[PDB]
Amino acid sequence: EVRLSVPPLVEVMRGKSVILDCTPTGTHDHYMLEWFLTDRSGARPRLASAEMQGSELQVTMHDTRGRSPPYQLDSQGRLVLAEAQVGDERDYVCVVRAGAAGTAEATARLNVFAKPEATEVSPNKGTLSVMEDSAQEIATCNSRNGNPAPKITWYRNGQRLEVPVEMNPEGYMTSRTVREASGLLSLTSTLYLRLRKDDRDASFHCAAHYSLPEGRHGRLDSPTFHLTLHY
Repeated sequence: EVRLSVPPLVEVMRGKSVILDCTPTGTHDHYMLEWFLTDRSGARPRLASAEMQGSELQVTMHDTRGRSPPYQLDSQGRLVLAEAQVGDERDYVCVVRAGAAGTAEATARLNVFAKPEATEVSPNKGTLSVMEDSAQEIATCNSRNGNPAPKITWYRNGQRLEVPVEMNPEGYMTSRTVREASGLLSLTSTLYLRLRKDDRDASFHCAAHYSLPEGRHGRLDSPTFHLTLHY
C-alpha cells in the first residue's frame, strides 16, 4: 500500500529558495500528487496538482492565495519556494492518490528564519543626570523585522547587566514585541538604571540574539556608547 515520505520540519533563511519533498512509495507507474496549505479556518486551499506516469509529469497550478514569486513544482512533484518569506512559515500538506494502492497524506512544517536588521541603540541624551537617585532611562535598543522574535541583552563595561524585566528601584529592562503587518517580529528594550558616580566613565551597548536553522544562533551587537550627563 502507498506511503508518503515528507520531511516533518524544513528550515530556511529568509530570501533563500527551498524545496519541500514528498516521496511516495508503494505506488505503481501511475499516481497523482497534490499540495495544500492549511487555513486557520480549517479549510485547505489547493496549491498545485501533478499527474505522474512513468517519469512524465503534468502539472496544473491552482494557487488562489498568491505568492511572489509564484509557487512551482519540480519534475518529481516537490513544492518549490523560491525566495522564502516569513509568509511561508506554515504547514504544507502533500496528498498522493495511487488508485487501488491507496491514498496518503503527510504534513511539512516550514520555518523561515529571518535575521533582524542591524541592532540599533538610542541613548538618552536629554535628561541623564548623576545627582538623581531614581532608575533613569538609559537607552532604547531596537531589533527590527526578525523571525522568530529576537532577544535583547544589555552590557556595561563589557559585562552583562543581569537586570530583570520585573520592576525594581535599581535597574531593569522592558521588552515590547511588535508583530509587524508583514508577519515579522520587532523587539524594543529599554534599559533603566540608578546612576552612580562610577557610571560617568562606564560604556554601554546592547545585543540581539536570534535563532537560525538547525538550532544555530546569531548575535548582533549594537555600537557601544557613553552616557551624556547634565548638571
